[PDB]
Amino acid sequence: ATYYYILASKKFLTEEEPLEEVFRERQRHYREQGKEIDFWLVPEPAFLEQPQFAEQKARCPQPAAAIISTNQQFIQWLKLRLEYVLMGQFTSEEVPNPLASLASVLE
Repeated sequence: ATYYYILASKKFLTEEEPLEEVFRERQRHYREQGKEIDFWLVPEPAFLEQPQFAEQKARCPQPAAAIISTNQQFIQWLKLRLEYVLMGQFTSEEVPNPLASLASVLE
């Protein structure tokens, strides 16, 4: 499959543009429609360490987090709303575990 994503520092996603409610409202909407959740919060994304993402890893302040989704419009919407984030995409053949997180502590 193809995964679209926005990437930003956790600092930006906590002190300027928290996505907490965006996620919960969308999850509630999907539940009411009986739709399968296809968007996910991925802190310290494993994919960002792969060679093909070297440029974005250099540009994005760490620690970072990605919002990944198979719905491209949702990701484009996030970019329009947040602005100061990186955006991109990758396939299942390019990243073995698309949603893998390297986070080591629980919120």
